[PDB]
Amino acid sequence: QVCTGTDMKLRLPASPETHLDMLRHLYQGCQVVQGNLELTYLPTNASLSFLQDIQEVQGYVLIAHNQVRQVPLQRLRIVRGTQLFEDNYALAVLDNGDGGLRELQLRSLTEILKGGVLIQRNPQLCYQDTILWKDIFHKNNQLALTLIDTNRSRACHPCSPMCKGSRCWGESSEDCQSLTRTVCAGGCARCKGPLPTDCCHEQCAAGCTGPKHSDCLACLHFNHSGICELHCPALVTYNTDTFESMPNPEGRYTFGASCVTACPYNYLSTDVGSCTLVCPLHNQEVTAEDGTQRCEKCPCARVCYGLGMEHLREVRAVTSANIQEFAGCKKIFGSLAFLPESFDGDPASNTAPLQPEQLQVFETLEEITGYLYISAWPDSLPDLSVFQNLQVIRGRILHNGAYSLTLQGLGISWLGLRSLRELGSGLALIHHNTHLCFVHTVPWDQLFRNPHQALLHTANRPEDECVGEGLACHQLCARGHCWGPGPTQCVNCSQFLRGQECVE
Repeated sequence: QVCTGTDMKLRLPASPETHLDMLRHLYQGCQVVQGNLELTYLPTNASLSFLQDIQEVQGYVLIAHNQVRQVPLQRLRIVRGTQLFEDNYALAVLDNGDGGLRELQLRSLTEILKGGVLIQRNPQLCYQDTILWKDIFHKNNQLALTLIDTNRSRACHPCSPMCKGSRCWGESSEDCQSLTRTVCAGGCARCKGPLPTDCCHEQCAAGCTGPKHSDCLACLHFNHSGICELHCPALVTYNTDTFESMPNPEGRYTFGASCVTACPYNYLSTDVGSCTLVCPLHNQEVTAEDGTQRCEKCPCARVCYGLGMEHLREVRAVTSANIQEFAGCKKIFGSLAFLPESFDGDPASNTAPLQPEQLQVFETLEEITGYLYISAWPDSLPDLSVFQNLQVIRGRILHNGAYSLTLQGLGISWLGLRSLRELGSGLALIHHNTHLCFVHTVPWDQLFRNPHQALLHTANRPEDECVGEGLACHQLCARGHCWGPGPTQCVNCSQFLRGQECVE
């Protein structure tokens, strides 16, 4: 399956302790990173058991402020450069340990289409200077600012003697870094290794079992039913006998680097045969009965854009200046978040403080194509009643690249977000909110749309205390499982459907 990666920059940690639960759950079973990736501020001993699962990166990779000794993202293969880190880097590492990372082991991560590498002093991390970044940068990627900081606090074990060119992401032979550019003999765009024999079909992306397009492991172009072409077999082709158009029985959509007859949830099928997360200019959304979402050429509707999009690419949190961009639409094509700075605004610009009464603007927000992140929230609100109708979070863009929903350090006593059973991509994070219950009372078992979610909880109210209060779900509820107190907070109404109403 597919999920986004993280996006921290200078953002508030949501919860080092709960980041652990989050990362395991998000990555588990995820082969593809949507957008970017950034792992920061994790606990020294976090059990990040699923990070290795993901095979692809679309945006930048940051590791910073991270006390974790190991962050095992070993399968990541290519970086498509969809967004750049602080608009310039494909990868970055910063202050990753006061604890701290020893090695990254990103053995498969061989390609950067856009972006440089920004590394600062890493007290525990080594082997970042044993990477042939020159090779990693794509043949046509000249946006390759490279800064390798070898300022460390420890002795470094030599790079395994078993690595070609002693190129590695750690001291073990399991950490050897593959070379896919400087060995592209014959002038091929990308290769698996030295000589034309080991060039990849030009549709491939630094990973193939050979020169044929049926044999690509990763693609620049797209794997239609596993086979790479510049573009997918045209959705509509034509008959050269008359040269008139006709539907192509083999027509497919460029789903990320893959190509399909129908796109898995949250992907947008264009009429040029592509499957994006983001609509190209003048491409309107339509949703198919099979879950394929579309971005077909316009004669265009008005679209409200959230954080991470267009002129809002600069902001990862909502401020007062963003009110008119994020309001008036039932869905936001992008993300929204409530950070201490969202509430503080910008004292330097003499702005007004956020008024809690304006958070009711999301009452009709059925869908977020991005994220909902709250780290700052009025304590006058015991729950998220303003988001109860938020049935869908697509997660094309996630806060901190992970959160479909963040509730950290809040005054809310329950979640109460009755309709959010459709999580296209991402995780909720519950942290430092010792007033919160129902974390383990919602029948999460039946509320997931993909395998990227599981039970998460740190520094929230202990269930033992919620139990001490005599808390339980109302008898109207099947299984007794709910999101808040009372019969309306249950995932269903188990009794009689009589015409217009559910009654006991």
